[PDB]
Amino acid sequence: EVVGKIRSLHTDALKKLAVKCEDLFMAGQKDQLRFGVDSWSDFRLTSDKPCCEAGDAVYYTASYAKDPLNNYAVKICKSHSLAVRQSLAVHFNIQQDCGHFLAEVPNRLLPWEDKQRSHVVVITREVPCLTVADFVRDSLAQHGKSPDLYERQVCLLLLQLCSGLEHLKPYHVTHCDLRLENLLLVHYQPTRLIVSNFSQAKQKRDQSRLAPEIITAKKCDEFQTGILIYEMLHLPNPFDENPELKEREYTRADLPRIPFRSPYSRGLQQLASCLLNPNPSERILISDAKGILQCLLWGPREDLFQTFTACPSLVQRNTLLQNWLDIKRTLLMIKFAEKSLDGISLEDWLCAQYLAFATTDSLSCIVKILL
Amino acid sequence: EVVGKIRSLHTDALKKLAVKCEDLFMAGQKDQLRFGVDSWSDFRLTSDKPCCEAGDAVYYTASYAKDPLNNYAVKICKSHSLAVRQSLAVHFNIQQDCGHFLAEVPNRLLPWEDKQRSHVVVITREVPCLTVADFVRDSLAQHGKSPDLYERQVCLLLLQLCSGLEHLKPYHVTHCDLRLENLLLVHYQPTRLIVSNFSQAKQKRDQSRLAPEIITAKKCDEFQTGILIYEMLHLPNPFDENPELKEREYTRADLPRIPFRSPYSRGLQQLASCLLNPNPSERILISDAKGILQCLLWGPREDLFQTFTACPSLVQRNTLLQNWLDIKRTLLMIKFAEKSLDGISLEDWLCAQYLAFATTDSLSCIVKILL
Repeated sequence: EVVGKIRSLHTDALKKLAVKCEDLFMAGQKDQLRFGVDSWSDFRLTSDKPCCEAGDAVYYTASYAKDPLNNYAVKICKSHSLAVRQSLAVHFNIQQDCGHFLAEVPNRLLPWEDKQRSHVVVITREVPCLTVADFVRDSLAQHGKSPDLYERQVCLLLLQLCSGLEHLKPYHVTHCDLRLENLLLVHYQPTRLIVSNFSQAKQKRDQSRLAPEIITAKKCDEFQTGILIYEMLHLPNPFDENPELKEREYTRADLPRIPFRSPYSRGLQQLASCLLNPNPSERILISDAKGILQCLLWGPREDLFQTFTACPSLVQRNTLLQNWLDIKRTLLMIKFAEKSLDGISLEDWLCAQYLAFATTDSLSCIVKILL
Repeated sequence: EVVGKIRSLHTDALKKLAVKCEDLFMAGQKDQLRFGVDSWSDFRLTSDKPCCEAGDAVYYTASYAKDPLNNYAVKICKSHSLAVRQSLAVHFNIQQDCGHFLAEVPNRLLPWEDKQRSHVVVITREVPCLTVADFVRDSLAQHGKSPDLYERQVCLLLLQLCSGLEHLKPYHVTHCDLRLENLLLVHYQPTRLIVSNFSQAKQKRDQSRLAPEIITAKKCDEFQTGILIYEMLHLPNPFDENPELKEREYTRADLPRIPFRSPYSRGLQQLASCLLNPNPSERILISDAKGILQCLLWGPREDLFQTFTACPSLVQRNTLLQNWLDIKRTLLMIKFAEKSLDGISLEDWLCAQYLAFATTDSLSCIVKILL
């Protein structure tokens, strides 16, 4: 009775807090700029070394001549990506741009060159500092020394990736080129992940990242996300370590084993196995992967899993999950209230998103997958 | 079961929020200054008109020569108040001082003079802008036009008075001179009430404010607070309008009726009648008056009173009061959480104090008094 009223108050409040966080993290001017007579000269590069080298372009921090104190990055493409991405509403984890133009760029700036040639130059306000590939490459020693801290950051990056991929579903868009060098890391007022490079995007060697259904005769992005889990854990592409899985219809025991090094290793292993299911109809959805990642970060632990399996009735399982939700929502609400007397981190926003929209039915589905 | 856990979390959190608010409202240097060779010349008065005229002194804003940019007020006394007040720990609603000395003050500054004479000069960091007597005198038209807004401010000032009087009880100190010109109104980083003038304080015409037990042959401050309720509502002292109550042992029907003009009028009438009980053993305590004022401001309304009287059992009454507490604590917690994304007012702190320490037993006692 009254318990339902307080449950509704916390749920509606956390949704409002999540929306308020979203508007605070997404604030800023987004009107596209106008370019004309030598707009390449209006961008004074603040450095000669690149600030980021992605799979589709090179990035340079620049001072726009008509606004010299705000952050701008010059994206010099290597060779459709703008057409597909411009049709999407803005999203925290999907790359935005404020204009583009052609320009003659010196070859000394391009690593894949060196005669002056014309290239597509894109301007963005979210300056990338590195890619996830660069982060993974530089974090081998930290993964060995601090497996709990590193593998938690992996879950947080994967959670942002699922959010951006979930944004593509209502458009019926598949990225089709999810590689670690296409995921950028930027700051927020470098832990903000940004999906980029839509050159292979579909609007409704290289085959090592193609789902099995593509090779035989809309779960492509889910399958490529399963490969990324291995790579972010400093493991090779499973279809490069065992290059005979694509020529068969493998099972769970055929996939290479993820080392058991942190409280997140078993869940990430189960998540990858579900994403790498050779049958598309049984391959989990990217929203289910999001729920798994939320569960590994904040959701109910394996200690509650034992009570879940031991409960004979669905009513007792619903009470167990509902009690966990009510307590976690209360704790998070207290956390926000205490900050009003002392900022809001990215993890606080994502945690509010989880508890605000989670239900006992959604938790029951995620738990049964992780069992 | 789980309901008790969430109830304990909210209660412990609101107590922590109230303590954090208290430390934020009480922050500032409080070390006493040192005075010597002509310290009266080190206080440059920023104006020649007084900033406040209390019952015991006149106040002038001043710039201290050794700290010329901070707020200081010069308190020039008219004639023990320091001895009793200095022995008390600091309190939000009790006057603090940072030093005192003798000085020859020009008669033009003193309204009760005009030959130069020596006076006791007290320095305080909380600058008074007016007294409650001045506020009541200037708010006659607003009481007639906006009775709901004015009589709510009266409850808020009376609540702060009860807090300061409650601070005196563990010291066994009675003020014995609670008059509207002795209550100062200051700002907070003018709604902050400050009790001053401890010249008549006891440490364990004029008789119109003396309790009946004093006239016949430790409830003195409670009795004088009941007189203040009438005066703050622009009514005369009940023992001046009906100057024959002290020569008898009056009842509730003998006291002058407070006009019924706002949702707070009936509660303030009942509160005054309890504070003006001629029998000290039946006169309510100043902590009970605080609970009544908290109930009139935020506590359960008369709509819940009908359900209270209709409940036959104590269990159902306890459930009614507990459900009200759980909902109100949830609402207030949400309010603090929403401010973490957008300051904290004095009323927010006082409301947190109420809900954090209120119990079903304390509410049941306050309700039965107001019935």
